[PDB]
Amino acid sequence: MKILVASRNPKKLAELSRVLESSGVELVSLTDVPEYEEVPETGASFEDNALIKAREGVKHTGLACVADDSGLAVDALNWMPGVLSARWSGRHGDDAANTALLLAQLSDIPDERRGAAFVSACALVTPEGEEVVVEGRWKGSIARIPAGQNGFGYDPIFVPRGGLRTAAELTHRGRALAALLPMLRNLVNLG
Amino acid sequence: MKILVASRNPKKLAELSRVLESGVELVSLTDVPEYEEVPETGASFEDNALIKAREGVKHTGLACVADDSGLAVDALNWMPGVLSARWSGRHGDDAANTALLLAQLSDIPDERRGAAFVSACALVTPEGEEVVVEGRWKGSIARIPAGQNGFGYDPIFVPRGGLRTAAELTPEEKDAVSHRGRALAALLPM
Amino acid sequence: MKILVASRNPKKLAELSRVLESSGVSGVELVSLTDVPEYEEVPETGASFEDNALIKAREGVKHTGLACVADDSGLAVDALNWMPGVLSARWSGRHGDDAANTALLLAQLSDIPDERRGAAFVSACALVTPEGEEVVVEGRWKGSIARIPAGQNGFGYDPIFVPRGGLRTAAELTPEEKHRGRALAALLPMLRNLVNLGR
Amino acid sequence: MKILVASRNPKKLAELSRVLESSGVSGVELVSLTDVPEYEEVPETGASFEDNALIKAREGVKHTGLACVADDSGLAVDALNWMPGVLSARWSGRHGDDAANTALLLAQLSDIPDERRGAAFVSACALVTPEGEEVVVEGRWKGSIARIPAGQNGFGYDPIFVPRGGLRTAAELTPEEKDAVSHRGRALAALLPMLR
Repeated sequence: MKILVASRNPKKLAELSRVLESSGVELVSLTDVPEYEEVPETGASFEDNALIKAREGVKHTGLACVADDSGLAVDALNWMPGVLSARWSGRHGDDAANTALLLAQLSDIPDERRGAAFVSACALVTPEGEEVVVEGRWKGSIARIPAGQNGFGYDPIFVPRGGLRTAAELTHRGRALAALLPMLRNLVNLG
Repeated sequence: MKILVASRNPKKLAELSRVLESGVELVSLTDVPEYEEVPETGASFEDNALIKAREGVKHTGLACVADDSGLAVDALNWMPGVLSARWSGRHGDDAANTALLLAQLSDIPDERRGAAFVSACALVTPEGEEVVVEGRWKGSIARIPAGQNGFGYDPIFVPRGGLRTAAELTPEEKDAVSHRGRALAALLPM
Repeated sequence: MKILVASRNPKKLAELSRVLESSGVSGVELVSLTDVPEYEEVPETGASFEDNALIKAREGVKHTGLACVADDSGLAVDALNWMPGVLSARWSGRHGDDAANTALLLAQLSDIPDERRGAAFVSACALVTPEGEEVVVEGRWKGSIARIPAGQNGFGYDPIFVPRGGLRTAAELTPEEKHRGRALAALLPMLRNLVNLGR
Repeated sequence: MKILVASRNPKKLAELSRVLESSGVSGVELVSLTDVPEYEEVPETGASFEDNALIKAREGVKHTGLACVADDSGLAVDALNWMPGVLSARWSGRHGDDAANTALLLAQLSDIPDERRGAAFVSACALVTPEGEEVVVEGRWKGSIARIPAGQNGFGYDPIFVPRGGLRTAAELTPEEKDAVSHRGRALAALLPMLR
């Protein structure tokens, strides 16, 4: 079966192809079908926005469509930057400017109120109109100064819960996560 | 390695073991000293799964998975939420919970009857790392119950993409919905 | 000038008249929903008294061309994600059985510890002008839900609503309460003036 | 009886004092923060002007034992999940830089179609009594965010706030017009049935 991946980034398809083995699915990207207008995204709901993108994919191709939506949710900003994460400073794709704005907005906020999460949502919409959306949230808080060089986006200022290091400072924990992650997808049982 | 499943339901632990088919021993709450389970409020299945998983770690030092599931109805500001099982005031009275929901929505037109079945799962590590995932099956609330192959709100939940209720779906129809839900859960870039 | 009040209760229009006389406004006759042709009233859902008051006022303007004031009141309970909300009066599923609404709420919350029993009585008022201006105001009286009803001088959820600042329910307050009056009588107008939208 | 106005702005007491004369409330003395010992003001987060006004009023009572009125106002934009919220005056990271706050908002909202640019000016006010009774009110003036600034008869976000019912921004409104919007807001606040 052909499934439309509502992305032009082959990195999404490559990971999705290898993850679908864990059975006859052929994945196609937006670069394989005629271009269509992409509705701009607003608000804090990664889930709603992943569903909107996935609905549009089905609408234009008649194929089942998976779409994703990811970003940063900050309690003190009412869970924004939200789906404006990549353009929070007003400038799309400028990671340093997005981070600089966030730090300045939060510059007086004590650590106890700097809670935040990295969020990633994935939606599936079928030709028959079934809708399912999933999301994952990695809990943490916003640092006061950026640290670390092994990360993109907000990694230099996102401190995962459970430590003091930022995500960009990250290189026993692997074996614990690698075995625990499957159970998180298993206890999900919508039917 | 021991992983605590924050549940006293032995069928849940057995099913979770069947998904592990790696040197991992799953332990339940009944295998560890009893502790008081704080009652749940609000609409956030994610927050409540995390609370239960944190509590498991706090009492055992083990990594802990917890789940939290129910029905979220747009017209009730995403309640019944974590009160889904006791919405009528009486825990486990599925028929009364359903009858209450219908009565609360009795004059609401189809366009505003949107709802979702939600299932959230949380992981907390001994070191305090926290991850929560949730799945949402989008649909709407029927006006009358239909079907006999379901529990809870299944007789009045109409999945988007059809007119039949969840309780009217065959077992084959129900597995195809849970296979795609778990397939999305594995795709999450995070 | 005529203003539509989106109500069938003459007492509501009487109070608005008394506020326009104590506000120093003249030449304003209020008309009710029985003074204009009947129109379909869309049922209310959700937790937002403000949004729902605005929906009702827009509809009033739509059918009459008059400025329209509408109101929307009820109970917001933290543990119910701020429901009963605009379903407060029919929380048990049937409008007008206050006793059943109150019993359902208590039963729904029966295991919730005091610290998480927070709630508020909310009252929202919206104005939409013929030109399409929209203003909405709300007031919230903070409190919590009792575990058992008490008091006999109240309707609706009053026997199970505990105002913050005491242990008594709204139904337990004496008419002389409504020393506390003089503090409220001076403070209430100050909340009204400081709502300064036009800046 | 003394009532604390949780403000250091003398204009706030005068406006409230004039309202105690129009009510006819006797024997009430208004006090400002400049008349009581200084205490730490906790920074504000989120979108709830109501919650933040209550936090400020509670703090006043805690430090003085007086009934306390406090206010909190700003801009709520649908597309930013009702932010800038209580960060309205420092939305760009710099308090009081209206040009920077407004330009950032415009930049954040570029390419957002008119139907989704909804917004509101919000003004909330809280009362907390010595006994711990809590009442909070808010008013919302509905509108949307312009694409380019216009008008000079306003500060802050006035040049890019388009009130519902017209195409002009708040900064393009005359003083006669801006007077009538606070009059209707305060008249609605007095009409609120629960205020009974």
